Amino acid sequence: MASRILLNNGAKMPILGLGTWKSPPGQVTEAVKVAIDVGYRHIDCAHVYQNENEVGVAIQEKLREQVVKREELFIVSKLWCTYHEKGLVKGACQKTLSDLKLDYLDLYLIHWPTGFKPGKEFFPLDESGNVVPSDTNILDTWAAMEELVDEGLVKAIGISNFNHLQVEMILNKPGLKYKPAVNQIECHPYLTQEKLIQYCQSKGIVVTAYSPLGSPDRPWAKPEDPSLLEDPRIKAIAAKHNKTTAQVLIRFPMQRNLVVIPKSVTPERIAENFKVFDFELSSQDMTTLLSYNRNWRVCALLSCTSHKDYPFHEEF
Ligand SMILES: NC(=O)c1ccc[n+]([C@@H]2O[C@H](COP(=O)([O-])OP(=O)(O)OC[C@H]3O[C@@H](n4cnc5c(N)ncnc54)[C@H](OP(=O)(O)O)[C@@H]3O)[C@@H](O)[C@H]2O)c1
Ligand SMILES: O=C(O)Cc1ccccc1-c1ccc(-c2cccc([N+](=O)[O-])c2)o1
Repeated sequence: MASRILLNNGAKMPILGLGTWKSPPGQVTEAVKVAIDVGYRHIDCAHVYQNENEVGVAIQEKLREQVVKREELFIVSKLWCTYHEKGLVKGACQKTLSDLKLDYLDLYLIHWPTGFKPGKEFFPLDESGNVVPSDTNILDTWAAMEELVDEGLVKAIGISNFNHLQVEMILNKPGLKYKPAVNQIECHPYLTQEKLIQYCQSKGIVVTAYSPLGSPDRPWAKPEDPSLLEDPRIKAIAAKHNKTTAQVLIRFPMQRNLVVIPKSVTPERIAENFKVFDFELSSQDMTTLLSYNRNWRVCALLSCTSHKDYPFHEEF
C-alpha cells in the first residue's frame, strides 16, 4: 500500500487525510497540529465548515516550525453552492486561501452540483423551506474552476457529490480544458457505491470516500440509526486483525484504490486512524464488507430535493 495515488494532473495525493467538518473551532487547530505531527499530510477543508481560519493556524504553525514543507502537504477545499456564479468563483477561492493562509490549494472541488442564490446564507430558502436555486450552468462553473488552475490559485480541480450523469456532463463539456481530478462522495460499507466508483475509475477520476465511519456525529443522527462502528460483523473482522473497527473502516476504501478522509478531533483517535498501513484485508474480507451495502445514505438534505441538479434521484 503506497501512501499516495497519482492524479490525472500529474500530482500525487495522500490516500489518507483528516476530515474537518464539525471539528469545533476551539479544537481543530490542535487536531490538525496533532495530525501533522503523527504523519497526516492531507487535510480536507471547506468554506462551509466555518473553521478554515483555525485549520489554517495549525497548517501555518507546522510550516513555520518546519515540521513539514508546503510541497509535502495536500490541502483540499471546496466551492460552496452559493458561489457557483462564474464571477464569484475566484473570490470564493481567494477567501479560502486567505483563511487557510496559503498561496495555493492542492485540490479545489465543486462541493455539490446544486447551485444556490448568492448571499450571506449558506442555504437561502423560500418561505416554504425550499432552497433557492441559481440559474448558473455547471459547465460555466467548471470553466471558472479551470481559470483557477490557469491563474495559479489551485493545482487541481474536481467535483463532489456528482452522480455519474453529472460527471459525464463535465467530461463531455465542449472545449473541456482540465478533467476533474477527483470526485469526493459518501462511501462506507452501508453505501458501497460500486457503480459510481467503477464509472469514475474507468475515466481516470480518483474517488475520495467521505463519512467513512458513517458520520455518527452528523447533526441529524437518530438514536436508532445503523452504526458502522458498532456493527458486530465489522468488529469481528477487526478483532481477527488485532485492529479497531475504525481502522478496518479506513483500510477498506484504501484497498479499493480510494482516498479516505476520516474526521476526528480526539488526539488518540487521530493517531489510531493513521495506523492503517501495517495490515491487509483479504479479498474475502473486502467482499464481505462490500456485502453489507444497504444503500443507506447519511449525507443529503430535504431542502434540496427539488433542485434540478439534486444528485441522488438517479440510481448512481
Ligand atoms: N464533500 C462533502 O459533501 C462531504 C460531506 C461529508 C463529509 N465530508 C468530509 O469527510 C470528512 C469525514 O466525514 P464525517 O465528518 O461526516 O464523518 P466520519 O469521518 O465518518 O466520522 C466522524 C465521527 O467519527 C468519530 N471517530 C473518528 N475516529 C474514530 C475512532 N477511531 N473511533 C471512534 N470514533 C471515531 C469522530 O469523533 P471525534 O471527532 O469526537 O473523535 C466523529 O464523531 C468530513 O469531516 C469532511 O471533511 C465531505
Ligand atoms: O457538505 C458537506 O460537506 C457537509 C455540510 C457542512 C456544512 C453545511 C452543510 C453540509 C451539507 C450536508 C449535505 C449538504 C447538501 C448541500 C447541497 C445539496 C445537498 N443535496 O442533498 O442535494 C446536500 O450540505
